[PDB]
Amino acid sequence: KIEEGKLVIWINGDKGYNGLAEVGKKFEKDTGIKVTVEHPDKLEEKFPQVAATGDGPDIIFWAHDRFGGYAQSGLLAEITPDKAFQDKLYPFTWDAVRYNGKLIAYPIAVEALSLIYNKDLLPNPPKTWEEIPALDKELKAKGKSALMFNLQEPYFTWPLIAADGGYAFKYENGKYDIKDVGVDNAGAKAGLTFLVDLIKNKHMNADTDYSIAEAAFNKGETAMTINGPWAWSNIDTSKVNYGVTVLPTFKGQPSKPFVGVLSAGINAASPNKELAKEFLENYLLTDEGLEAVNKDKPLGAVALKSYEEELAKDPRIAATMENAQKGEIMPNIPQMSAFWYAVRTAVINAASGRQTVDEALAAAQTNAAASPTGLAGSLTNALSNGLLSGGLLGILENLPLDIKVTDPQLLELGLVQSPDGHRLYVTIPLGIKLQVNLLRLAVKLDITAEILAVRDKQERIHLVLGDCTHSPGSLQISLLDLLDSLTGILNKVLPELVQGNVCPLVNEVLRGLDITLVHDIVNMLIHGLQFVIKV
Ligand SMILES: [Mg+2]
Repeated sequence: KIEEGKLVIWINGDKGYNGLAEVGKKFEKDTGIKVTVEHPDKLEEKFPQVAATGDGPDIIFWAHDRFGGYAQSGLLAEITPDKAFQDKLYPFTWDAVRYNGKLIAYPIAVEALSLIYNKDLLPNPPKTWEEIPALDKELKAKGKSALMFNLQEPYFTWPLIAADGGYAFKYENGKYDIKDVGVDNAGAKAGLTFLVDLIKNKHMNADTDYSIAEAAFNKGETAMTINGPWAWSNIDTSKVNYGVTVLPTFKGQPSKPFVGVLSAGINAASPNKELAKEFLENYLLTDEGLEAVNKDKPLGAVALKSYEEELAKDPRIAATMENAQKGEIMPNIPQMSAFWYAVRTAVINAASGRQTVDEALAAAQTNAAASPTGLAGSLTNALSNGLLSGGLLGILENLPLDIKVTDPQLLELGLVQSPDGHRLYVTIPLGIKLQVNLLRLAVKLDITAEILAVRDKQERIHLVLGDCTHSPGSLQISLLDLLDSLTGILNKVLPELVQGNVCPLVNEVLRGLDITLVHDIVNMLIHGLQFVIKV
């Protein structure tokens, strides 16, 4: 049903689709190839539905955060722009479109929250959150407010909360580590505590939401609000004389708003991928293409350096790009769904006083990471937690020999499935510090173990530990702030002393697993199906 020899494009109705149509027109003129631009309602749920059947548009436009999901589900083609082309766009925008080290879409535009202020009430807006309480005091005396913005959505409260070391999921080269969330830290505790205080001191109301803050600002009741470029046109109407600027710092740290990147993906089912590439690279992403779209409906800041340079002559667009640069690319993976919820709850519970800052944050810090995985992730999670509660840290710390062993860690477990699918091998990295105190060392080494499915007498079928031993090359010693003497020794002592105090624990942990996880794993090993991801 996808036609070869033309291009169908889907983009949201609040974007500049007519302008984009004009781009398609120039394209047809040069190449003769026809371009159709549609804006179906709920295109973001429609694309995965139709694309999964091998139908849909050749190119889908949408915020980059969905694209991760689409990639996992095989819906998106890898895009192949040359480095010369890549130089044309800001690097961080290319990071918004990475999935597993690959480019999955073309960045188009960028948006982030900014501080929006009323120039008649507040000609010189504050550079720090801390000076807001004092400013609210003055203004109430003049019968007005310092600051009003939506506290109902964690999107709006996140810039403050995450200002010091906060993050959603840790980014590593196109990959997010879904087990590593940054919601809870001193930064987050301070930021959220500050917000809650502003509510206790009546500088804000806990029940303030988008509509209330928008009205209050657009009616000139409050001096400041926090919002994005989509809000601008309503203020243009309001006649309020406004400016848009960098978000205030908290404890000298920049605010850390989430960054959305409007992006263009190519349908993995499209017969037109090369034409799509040609259209996107040579037609749409140019001063001219972007101009067409922007004049139809404004893009805000854009990913194309040349055109962004023009737009940023507009100080609000410039401010938007500045807040983006200081901000956090929204993770492009579906687990964000748990994150939002975890965080939403926490904030609402904190501002209502239903929970303390620390408890809301601690719950959230746990729940954001709690999305269930398939067998491989479940197994490695289960094994790690098992070893930890089985007291493996103690076993390391209390390893015998002047010396003090410290900082025992379980590292990230590895997993390998036999090519035939019938066999399974676990790598358990372990670490400790040695104090020769003076002369501190970091030791790391692996224990590898086989996991086996075994029927015994007869229909009884179980999951048992194969050979549990040190990994031969694995031992690595590292100076911290003699050897090869020490290491020379540790090579012939350590691996055996570790593996002997451990393999038994590994053996108990295997048995302590959820019984259905065990049955499903066994069931797949028997029939030799691969649930394990090549790394
Ligand atoms: Mg950059």
